[PDB]
Amino acid sequence: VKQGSKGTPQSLGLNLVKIQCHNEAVYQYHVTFSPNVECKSMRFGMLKDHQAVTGNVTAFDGSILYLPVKLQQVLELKSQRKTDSAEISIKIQMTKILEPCSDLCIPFYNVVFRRVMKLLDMKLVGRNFYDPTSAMVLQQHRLQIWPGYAASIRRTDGGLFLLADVSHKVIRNDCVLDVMHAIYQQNKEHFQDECTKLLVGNIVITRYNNRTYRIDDVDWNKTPKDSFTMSDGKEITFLEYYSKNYGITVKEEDQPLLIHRGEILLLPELSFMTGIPEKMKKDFRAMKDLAQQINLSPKQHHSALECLLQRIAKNEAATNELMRWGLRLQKDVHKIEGRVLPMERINLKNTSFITSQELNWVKEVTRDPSILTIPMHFWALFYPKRAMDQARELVNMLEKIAGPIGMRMSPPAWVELKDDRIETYVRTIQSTLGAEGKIQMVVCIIMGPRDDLYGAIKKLCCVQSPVPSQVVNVRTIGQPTRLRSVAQKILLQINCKLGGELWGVDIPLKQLMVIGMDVYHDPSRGMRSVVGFVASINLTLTKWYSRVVFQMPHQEIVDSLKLCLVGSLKKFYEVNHCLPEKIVVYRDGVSDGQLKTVANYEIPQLQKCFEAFENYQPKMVVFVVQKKISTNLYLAAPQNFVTPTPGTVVDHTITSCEWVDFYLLAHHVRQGCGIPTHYVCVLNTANLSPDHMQRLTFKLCHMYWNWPGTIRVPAPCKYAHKLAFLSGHILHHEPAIQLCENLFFL
RNA sequence: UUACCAAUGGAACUC
Ligand SMILES: [Mg+2]
Ligand SMILES: [Mg+2]
Repeated sequence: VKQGSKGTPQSLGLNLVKIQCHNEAVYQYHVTFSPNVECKSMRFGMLKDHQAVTGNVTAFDGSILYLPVKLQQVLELKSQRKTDSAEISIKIQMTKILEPCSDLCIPFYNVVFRRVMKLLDMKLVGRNFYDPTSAMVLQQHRLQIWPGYAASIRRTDGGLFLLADVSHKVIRNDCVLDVMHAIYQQNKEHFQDECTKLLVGNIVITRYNNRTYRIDDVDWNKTPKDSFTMSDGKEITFLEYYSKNYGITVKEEDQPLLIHRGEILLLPELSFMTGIPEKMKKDFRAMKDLAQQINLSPKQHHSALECLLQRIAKNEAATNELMRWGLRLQKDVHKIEGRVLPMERINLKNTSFITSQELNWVKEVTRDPSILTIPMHFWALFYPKRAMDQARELVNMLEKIAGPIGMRMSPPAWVELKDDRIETYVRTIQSTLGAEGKIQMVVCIIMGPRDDLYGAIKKLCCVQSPVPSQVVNVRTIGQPTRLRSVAQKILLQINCKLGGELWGVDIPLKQLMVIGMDVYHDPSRGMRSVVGFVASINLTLTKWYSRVVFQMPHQEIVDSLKLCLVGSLKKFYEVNHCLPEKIVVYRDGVSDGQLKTVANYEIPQLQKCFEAFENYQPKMVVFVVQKKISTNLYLAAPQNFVTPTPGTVVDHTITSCEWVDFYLLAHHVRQGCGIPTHYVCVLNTANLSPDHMQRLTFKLCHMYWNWPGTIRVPAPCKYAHKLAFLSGHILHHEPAIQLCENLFFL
């Protein structure tokens, strides 16, 4: 029912391939064993002896067995267990009749596609499929790139589709044992610890079997000559096992072993690193070269899928593998109809302007005043000694730009930071703040990529001494040409932090509160995870109430999301004299699995918070946002495939069949191809029309005040993510309650 | 920081 008729139509070409199911039925049977056979493998072989009687075409789970052929008769087959050596009754009885395209059929269809892809000589490294023989060697940075595919049979609304996405995995050419040689040759005191720090948390490939292992430990005491228990019953040396298996000369007796988590031990000689180096990430040149090599234009992606389909077609064995279940792949990718929604109006106080086909307001915001500019009169700039001149320019230009935007700015209070030391930074900032209680902004210039400084400054400002904080690396202000635009963006950010407003969009709905949540899982999960919450407190969706709840093992996060929601509703009651008639919740940071958890556990409890307020039953609309989706769509131009224009919504033929969902591309894509964002509505009590939901979701993407343009997800979710990141990864602490009313996290 | 895009299970084990 999601289909709507707003927006101009367009023809798109997805990275999906339809599968024509040519078989009438796939049946389901249950299996019983008279002497109860606990072992799964033995039951598997037992069914294999009579596989001819049931049929060569089988897919077995242990007690549920799917056959294309109809074994309609409930049958008992006599089998034998070698140890018990007695007759066993395999009783097969049909339990269900299913369509070829049913949901349970999708798993073993995916398994059959696994088999097909294997018969295409493709290597299953991880979940995806890769070909080592097609590797793309890099001679400069010691990198290998493996072309491959990540493919899956799925059932969308239209039917069964093979979603295939091209993927490049970066393997490192040189051995881990060569890295051990490097660290040992460095012969520095106590860098075995640095070697351990490098190895931990980075996945390492075994090329001998093309399997990834996550590094868990390094054993300096253990050696390849050390003993490990075997299935044979005798503990044996790793030398013996590996030499018997492969016979490769283990170069070093001295080399340690990498422990996985019995326990598994790997030689650094026969293991190789995965993932690009962090130094490579910092380097612009290497990253951009690798991106040019990896980045695939829409035409190249379509060509890759066409090549894969042709390769499947030519190999007879793969076609026979798919055909038995009754599946055949069509020759070309699907083509669907999707509509582009009308462009929106951005209303500033003096003027309103319509975005024009680039989806950037950047030039217009600076020229004209914003809605609310909070004057700056008492603020402090803390600057290093060596950077004075650069700092000087920052204020001077900041005055010249300030007029157009509506800010009235006075000269700053200068604080000279005597040296680079962290303790001096903190003490001087605290001294200036204690001396004057009217300091509105703490602006600090930090030198170099000194994140240790930034952490201390933000921790002092956000928690210990509540004051809005702004940090400006000297690198950005140093460049002479770019000073005007940089100053403008800094000035807008200062406007947001002081409590002002930049721009807005016309909101169709009436008495609305757009709650938006996200979760920050730390890179090392062991550390506390965070959930950020941002809710509008004024009707025009320009003022926000931001609160963060930290993950606690003892209490579930719903219990405190309740209190956050109650506080936001009370803030709405006070500021606007009336509670929201409609509350639209955009939930993000939900993996694929927990859509049933959020829909049936979190949301029903979140509604009970309304019980505290007397006889108040607002209308709740809940969306679950996924940005990690694999689907890629392109504009099927008359000429060829082209990058899609902003605002394209697909509500048919790729949406799920148990929810009301849509795929929206709002950001303007400069590079590669456009990857939609998937919105799934788990609760709609408001009976809000599909077109209303799509229009609201598109509108909210225009509100992100850090970027003058449309963004990937609704602004509440991105604000919640910013809050979660700042609270969890930098502060490691809950921010001060007083600062929450403004936008300090930007 | 001027700012958005930019870890474990697989067939009819691995130590
Ligand atoms: Mg987010
Ligand atoms: Mg910021």
